[PDB]
Amino acid sequence: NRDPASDQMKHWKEQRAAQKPDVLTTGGGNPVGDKLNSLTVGPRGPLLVQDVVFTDEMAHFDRERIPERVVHAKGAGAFGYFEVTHDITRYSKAKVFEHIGKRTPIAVRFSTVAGESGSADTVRDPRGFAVKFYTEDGNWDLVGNNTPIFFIRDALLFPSFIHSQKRNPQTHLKDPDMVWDFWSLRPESLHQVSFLFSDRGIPDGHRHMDGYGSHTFKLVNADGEAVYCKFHYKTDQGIKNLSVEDAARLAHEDPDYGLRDLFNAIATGNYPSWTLYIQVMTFSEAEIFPFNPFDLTKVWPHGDYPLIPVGKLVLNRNPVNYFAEVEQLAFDPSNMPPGIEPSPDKMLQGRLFAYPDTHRHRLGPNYLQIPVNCPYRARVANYQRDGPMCMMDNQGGAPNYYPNSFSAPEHQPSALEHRTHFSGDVQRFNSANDDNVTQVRTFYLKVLNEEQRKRLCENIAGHLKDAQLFIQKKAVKNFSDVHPEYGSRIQALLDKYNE
Amino acid sequence: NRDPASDQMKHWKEQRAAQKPDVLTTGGGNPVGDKLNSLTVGPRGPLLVQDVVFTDEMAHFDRERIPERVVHAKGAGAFGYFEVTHDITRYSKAKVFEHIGKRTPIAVRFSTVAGESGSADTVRDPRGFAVKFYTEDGNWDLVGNNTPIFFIRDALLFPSFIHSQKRNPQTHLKDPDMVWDFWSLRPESLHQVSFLFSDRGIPDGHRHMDGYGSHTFKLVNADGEAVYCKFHYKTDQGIKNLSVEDAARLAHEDPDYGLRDLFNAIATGNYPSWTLYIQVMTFSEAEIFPFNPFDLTKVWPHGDYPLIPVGKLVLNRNPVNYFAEVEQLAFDPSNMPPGIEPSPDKMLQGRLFAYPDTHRHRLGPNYLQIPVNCPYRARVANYQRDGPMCMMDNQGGAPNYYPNSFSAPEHQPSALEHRTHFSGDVQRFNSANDDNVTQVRTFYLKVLNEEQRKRLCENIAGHLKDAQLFIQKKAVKNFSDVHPEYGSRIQALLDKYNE
Amino acid sequence: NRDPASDQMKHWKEQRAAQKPDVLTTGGGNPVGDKLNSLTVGPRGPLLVQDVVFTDEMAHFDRERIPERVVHAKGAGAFGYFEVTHDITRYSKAKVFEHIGKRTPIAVRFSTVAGESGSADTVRDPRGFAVKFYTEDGNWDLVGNNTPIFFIRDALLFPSFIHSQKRNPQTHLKDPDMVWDFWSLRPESLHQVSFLFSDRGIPDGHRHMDGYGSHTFKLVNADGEAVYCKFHYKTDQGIKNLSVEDAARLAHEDPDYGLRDLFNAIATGNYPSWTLYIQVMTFSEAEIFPFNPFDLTKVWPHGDYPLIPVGKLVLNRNPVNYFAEVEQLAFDPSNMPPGIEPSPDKMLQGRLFAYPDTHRHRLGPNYLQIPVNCPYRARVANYQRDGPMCMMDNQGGAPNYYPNSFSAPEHQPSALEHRTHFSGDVQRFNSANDDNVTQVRTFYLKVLNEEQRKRLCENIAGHLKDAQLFIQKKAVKNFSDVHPEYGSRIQALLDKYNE
Amino acid sequence: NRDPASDQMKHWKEQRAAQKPDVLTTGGGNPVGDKLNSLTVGPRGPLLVQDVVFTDEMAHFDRERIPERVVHAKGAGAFGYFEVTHDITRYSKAKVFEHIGKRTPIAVRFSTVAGESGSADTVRDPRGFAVKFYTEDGNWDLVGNNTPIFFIRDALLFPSFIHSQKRNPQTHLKDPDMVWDFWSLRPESLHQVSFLFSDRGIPDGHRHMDGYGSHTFKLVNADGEAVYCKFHYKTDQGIKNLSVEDAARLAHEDPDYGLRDLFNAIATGNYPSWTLYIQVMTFSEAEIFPFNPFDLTKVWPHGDYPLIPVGKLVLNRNPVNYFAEVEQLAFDPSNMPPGIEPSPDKMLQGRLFAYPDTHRHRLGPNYLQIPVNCPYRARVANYQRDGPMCMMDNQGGAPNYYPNSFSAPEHQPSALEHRTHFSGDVQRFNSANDDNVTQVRTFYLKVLNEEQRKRLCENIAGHLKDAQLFIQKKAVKNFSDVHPEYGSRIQALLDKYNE
Ligand SMILES: NC(=O)C1=CN([C@@H]2O[C@H](COP(=O)(O)OP(=O)(O)OC[C@H]3O[C@@H](n4cnc5c(N)ncnc54)[C@H](OP(=O)(O)O)[C@@H]3O)[C@@H](O)[C@H]2O)C=CC1
Repeated sequence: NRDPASDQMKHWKEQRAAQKPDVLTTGGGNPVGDKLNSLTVGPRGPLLVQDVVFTDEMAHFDRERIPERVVHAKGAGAFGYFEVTHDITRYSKAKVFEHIGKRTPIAVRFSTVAGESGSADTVRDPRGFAVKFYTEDGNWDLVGNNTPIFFIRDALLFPSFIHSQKRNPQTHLKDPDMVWDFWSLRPESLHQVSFLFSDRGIPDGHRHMDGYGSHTFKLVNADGEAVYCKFHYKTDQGIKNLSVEDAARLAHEDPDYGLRDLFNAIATGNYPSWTLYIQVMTFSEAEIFPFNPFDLTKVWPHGDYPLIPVGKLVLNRNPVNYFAEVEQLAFDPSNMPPGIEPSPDKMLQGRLFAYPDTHRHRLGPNYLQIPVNCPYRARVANYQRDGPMCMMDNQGGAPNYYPNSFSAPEHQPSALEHRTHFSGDVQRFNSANDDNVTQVRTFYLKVLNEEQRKRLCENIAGHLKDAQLFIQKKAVKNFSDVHPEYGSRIQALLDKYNE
Repeated sequence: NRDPASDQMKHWKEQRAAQKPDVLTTGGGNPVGDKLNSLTVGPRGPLLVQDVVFTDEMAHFDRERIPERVVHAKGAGAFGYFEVTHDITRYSKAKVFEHIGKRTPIAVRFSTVAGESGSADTVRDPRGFAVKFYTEDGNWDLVGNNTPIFFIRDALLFPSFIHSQKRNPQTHLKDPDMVWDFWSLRPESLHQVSFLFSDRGIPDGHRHMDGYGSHTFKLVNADGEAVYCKFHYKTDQGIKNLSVEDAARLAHEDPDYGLRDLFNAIATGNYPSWTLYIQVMTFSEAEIFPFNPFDLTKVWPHGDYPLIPVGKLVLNRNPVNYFAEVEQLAFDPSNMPPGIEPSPDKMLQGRLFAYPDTHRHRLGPNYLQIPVNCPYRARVANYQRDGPMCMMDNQGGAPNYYPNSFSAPEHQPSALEHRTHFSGDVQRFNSANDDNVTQVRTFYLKVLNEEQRKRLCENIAGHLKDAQLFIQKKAVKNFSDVHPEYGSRIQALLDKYNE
Repeated sequence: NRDPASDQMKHWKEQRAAQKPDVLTTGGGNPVGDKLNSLTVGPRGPLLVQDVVFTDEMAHFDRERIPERVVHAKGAGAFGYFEVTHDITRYSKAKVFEHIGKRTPIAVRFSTVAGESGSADTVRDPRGFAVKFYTEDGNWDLVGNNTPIFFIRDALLFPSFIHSQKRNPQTHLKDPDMVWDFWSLRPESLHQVSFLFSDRGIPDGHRHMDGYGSHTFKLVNADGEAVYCKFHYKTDQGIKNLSVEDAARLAHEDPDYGLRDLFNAIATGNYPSWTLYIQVMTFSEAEIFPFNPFDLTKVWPHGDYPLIPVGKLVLNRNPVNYFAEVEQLAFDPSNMPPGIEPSPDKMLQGRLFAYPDTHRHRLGPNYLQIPVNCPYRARVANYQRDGPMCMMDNQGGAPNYYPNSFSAPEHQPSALEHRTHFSGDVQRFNSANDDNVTQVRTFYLKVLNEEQRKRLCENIAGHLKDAQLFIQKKAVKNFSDVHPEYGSRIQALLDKYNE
Repeated sequence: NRDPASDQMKHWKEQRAAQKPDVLTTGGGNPVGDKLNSLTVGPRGPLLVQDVVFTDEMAHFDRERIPERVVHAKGAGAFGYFEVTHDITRYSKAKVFEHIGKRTPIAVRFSTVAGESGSADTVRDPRGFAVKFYTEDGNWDLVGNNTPIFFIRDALLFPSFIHSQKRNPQTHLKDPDMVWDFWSLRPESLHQVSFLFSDRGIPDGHRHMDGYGSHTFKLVNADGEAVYCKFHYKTDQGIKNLSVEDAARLAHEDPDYGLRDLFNAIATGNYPSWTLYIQVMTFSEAEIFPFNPFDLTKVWPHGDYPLIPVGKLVLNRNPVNYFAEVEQLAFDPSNMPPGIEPSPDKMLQGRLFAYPDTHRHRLGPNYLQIPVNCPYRARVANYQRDGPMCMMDNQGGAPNYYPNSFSAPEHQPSALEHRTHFSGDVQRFNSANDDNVTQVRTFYLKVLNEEQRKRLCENIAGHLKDAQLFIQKKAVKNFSDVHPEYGSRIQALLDKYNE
């Protein structure tokens, strides 16, 4: 006997042992008589068009693939629920937080960032940790990472960042010169880069890492009063990492290590869970905060803004069909129920357009009609119609225009957005020079110990050594600007690696 | 008070007066607070991306259209049932014919041939009369026209034919020279052309014309014995046509005449119906038949092959949403339940491939998962997986490969095809000169009376006069080959039209 | 001899009389030996899969159609040039206006608004008059109508307006209750409806109507100084309209009248031209303007803001293939060269998003690589890569990320946008009650004469009589609000029509 | 200094040192003023829709991906030429062989079979070796593997085979039970499985393996005489393999080993080349051949059917843009110029449909218009029009129907297919028990030496040990049937691996 993942077909057969096998049909539901031999003229003659059994099967085989995600393509999924344990109704009126005890169905995707569909699980990379809450006020997608921060703080740099992380447009190879020419030209990366190359760069599967919303978000209570917040979901299973040595062995021994670990845990009843907390910053703490509180390269320090618990995320169910339920999952940061709103974070503002946009391409115009994407715990009603692959009565014969004197759906005034006042020139403000070093210095000196600093520098040098000298020089200077000993250690190791 | 079609919204409201109107949401199920005013900075300021309510609705609006059908684009739809009235089980074992009294849900689409989505209903053109039977053995699509015959007898001439009937590739205008250059170069068109320019070329709506499967099909009984057949469905409302003068007034007065007629009839309880008959030819009779029994430009004469009755088609339901239920309808002549099979008709052999092919483009790869297209009275199970817009459980965790020791679906040996023997060179055989005139001569002399022949020639001359003289000459010569008086009457009229 | 349009094929043959006809190939370039007969086993045998000549052609036929435009689907195209005739360089630094005499290639499309591909030309609807300028600074799309104004002033009402103008979602019929329910609920429509139902609602083809950008736009000169402007392009051929009576005859006699008129004109050297003028409003004048200067339902009166001439638009070339050059034409109001900017017009702010969005659906992700869409008078260079149907080098091996130390494309600082100051609450402002009546009153009383007022009301009553009584009442009231006699004349005529 | 692949961007900049960098534009050719900072109201304000620079770039980023290939997704490409060295015009009349010395440009793509886009190069799998010849008679696609044979001999088992080789539909994990259940239920796989688990299962890059067409094809000379043939292209660089130990190290050290090796070889002038040979079998030898000569699990032994040389394949140019030139490469076994025809091989018959079909889904309806797919050395002329993303003049105003009196393209009678006679029942013939063991016995005993047999069984057992015991037993039995000592060595090793 072997691990439960491998006994999948064995189990599927056992769970069916009582009934007869189904009649094998065409997609049109016509039974087939023989599907191992083609309709031909004579045993050694040519194939016939009449063989629509072959055509029907081949055409669908021919159309099996859809575009992979443009980032976060390698993915593992599971299902479960969110349960409220504490009362934060004074900050948010969202139905998902309505009383202690309330459960909401969730769906989760875990991913790496750079790799395509066939890439190894145990590599140095950030991890996507996206959570879809199926609430009565519609779906809530908290599309977060394994980090509170990101490498950049304006969405116009995003496609670039990603290009620089992926393959060279001519050679189709990972290119250290791209990676570090970008990172060194944009020192705002200093904070997230430092996180990346320390121990948590390679987590031991998905169950031993935290999730963050990373963005500042806005919560709105029943009175119309607003606060800003951060979401943190901390692992109940404890932070646990892989060493470079073990991560590399597994990269060839089990490219699908995280995917297997997740499935096996759930199947053996060992159900993983997280504790959701928030931090809260009032509008008048946001004016006097020393950095830009919407800067995605900055955290809110725990000393000044402590964690306030909200509840548990629990994963207790595996997908039944991986393609249907985890490859077709779409998360839109813009799916926000009343009580939860966007901050003016430049990066989050971008993600409000990007995701529904890419989903309309990757999946299709009507991708919200795909069961796992459906807001099945809410009644969708509006004046949208048609599109390719329309799957429900399309709304019926309801009046399709608004306003109307025929009692089609009505707007709900309580669901209006919080109103903020803004003033300034409409222009492109340069954010390149928001303090890129301070929080990093703290991280280096105060969070990391002696050994961890040493490994941090070894990890960095071990990858930066493959970039050209002029690029190394500039990266080193950026690291020096955080701490002279940071730069020095890295430079001592580069001197050796250069022969 | 007006016709029922005009009162559609009125009625929708009345049927609802007892409830409160639904909450208006985004596609993600989020309630909207205001949907008449955009989120802007100040009353005369610019739009924000934060307005996801605007984007969500606009992005769907933008994706509303799908490619119209490449032919038969203008269509009217309805739903009802087929009921068996007579016993033809000695010819076919198909479940849809199993006992007298058996009802099968049907869907029907009526169409013109050449015009695009906005064209007028009451024009000279053949009419499509596609019929989908939802049987327990899977769907059966009888994709027929208002005529027993077509213009050509090889599928390689079809794209041409259609091109010649549609718009000039440069000017985007209907082009008489294309129409008649083709027809004159291909006299096999003489039969259908004579049908088209008779009174029956403009039916008074969809309720007053016949349906034909036109092709020869094959029927297989329980013993494994086969005969060849034609399907005729005759209107129970009686043949009725529009005159040229009335058809033209309606063309601007009500471009949607046949659509409104069909809807109002069903809504006022006058449900239209057809009687399904067959003609049967034994394999032996096929060998001694004077023409090619699979030549789509030929009928089987009634004297030698009388109509045997089978059933009634009844339309008693209107569609609730026209896009969902009529624009997305897909018929495949290749959806044939055991007991019905194709003949070797060159034209039908082409249709076996073309329709599923075009559907994968027009609707999409999984178009069969769209409710109206679903074989919902059959259990679909096989080794096909994935594809864009996957809508069910994607057949779950079932083993996806065949054969397997894990009890996935099995082939059903009784559903094998009838075995026929063929012998000859694999080669492209010329069918341009199969008899092109005989059956037409009969039609001209023995089916039409004196007045009808006169109108036939007037309708032909009225359209042919716009073609160049060399094209007119050649067409007239083809008409002379049927009968000298046919030719000379047309020529006398062209002499006048040419001034 | 006939009109030039109908001699198209004749002329194509004459222009080729010297050369031999090309060898007919598969799409893959393989010469075909016979394309009139299918590869079968024996003359009355079944079709083989190894007929790849058949398949290759049918598969393309099957994929001929693409989605029609979601609005303005019925269209006519031509090509030509714009020529600067007057100096407005003090207002705009745009390369297209650089010197008197300067010519720029243009592409125009003319459309109706509501009809689908097959619909008649001579119907009451607004007309599209889209101009694409191929400038050295990239493409400039002036996507305009044959009216200075529009029915609504917020883009969130757009999809609804269009739904109401189109087909009932159940009956698939034009529905007067939808049309007038909307218009009567949204009186802002009063101005444009008044235009629509007067003589100019049916132009005598495309050569006898004006064009307008409708929107307020922003112009920016070499100094960085901005002004607001309107674009009017008046016909040099003179305004000319069809009467209801002749428009209806032509709707069946020649569904393609505007198409044919334009093609024949250009083919016979009678080249239509328009004169481009602007109106200019300074930023100061914009603060004191009595209405909202960016309200799409308002004009700037000629007394206070006279027309200032700029140049000529001339159409002197017909398309060669209609599909490639006129069905695939894409216009984006967002294509604006430096010198021309958007105003804060709520309506135009929406069009900035909508068009590129729909274009990616209707044609494809890389639609801008389609010859007629290409900015071929400029050099496209950036960090965009890949996508479906990539057609040039894909920009080679050039570094694909920005910034870089490898000399890929650089930003041009002089191309930066004009900076404006805005202040106010970020919220949804109600525009429902901006002055809906004043400019219409002026239209009714001061622009129209006696006869025209009469015809205006007859035209309104002829269509409004098909709506329910409660809808009539409410519409009439909106017209009374413009002028008591306006409401009255309409009501007297409805009184008659209601028997 | 490092390898040439790593210096790609370095070299790109050098090759450009003399010019100024290009102006950065929108896709519409509009220069951009700043592309690092988003348009916002105030430095800490929300993003605007007016930022069309952001949307234009993000929208394209969002549509970057297309469906990977359904099999052979991981790939490497190069370009060069084919040169004729010997005279085989007595067998084939194709222009590509027309005289000694004749050069034809080619495109090659090397690939693995099961892995997706991100999988490792140095793994046990067959290798695709597809060659596209750009002939005057249109494209010739020789779509071959690094082996003469395949695992199955009917096309209806293909989707299954592939499913069995890829991921479990629930766990998304590679599944040994699927792999060997299939292989053990279908012993026709014995031949190719033995090849695969032997030394040549993991080639040292693409330059050190052979290519085969595998299928029997047909050749036709000027006299209309025909013979059957096999294409073998043998590496000029010599067969060279990796050991299991090294292949596994490289799988994590350089997942893109083969890609890097090819690019580096070409860049340093060391240009790889292959020698094209055929085997020839007369129609009459085909009738007496001891096996089915069209059975894809069978080879033609060299003693009886020696290699005849034809020419050289040389790869001397790297792609400039990987996506444009290698990801969008499409090969159709159905692209065959006159002089080359298909045999009746059941498998090949299915490939005639599959490839164009999948290309229409993967790339698009008009994928043959993509530069690298174009038959750019032929003149494509026919009656095919339109489709999504139509890129040329769409063949202008040419008459679009056939036949015509207007001198559009004509069929070329010399390019008719060879005519063969076939006779038999049209039915599904069972090919499951054609000899499954004879040629495999020969391979085991006569081709492998003692050491190699040892490694073969070690390789087989190392993978087969993960499958269930009943599956093991069955596979071993299939191996015993080839030779008792084959099955018995594998069983001795499985006994140990099962503890
Ligand atoms: N305040 C925050 O939200 C976080 C801050 N940081 C870093 O700590 C600095 C000071 O934060 P402050 O709140 O004042 O200090 P604290 O000491 O209160 O917080 C330390 C935090 O760092 C996280 N952490 C520990 N090791 C690593 C690592 N190797 N990689 C990434 N994260 C790690 C811990 O997460 P855990 O709870 O799992 O132990 C803990 O939340 C910041 O400048 C920032 O660099 C990092 C994460 C969160």
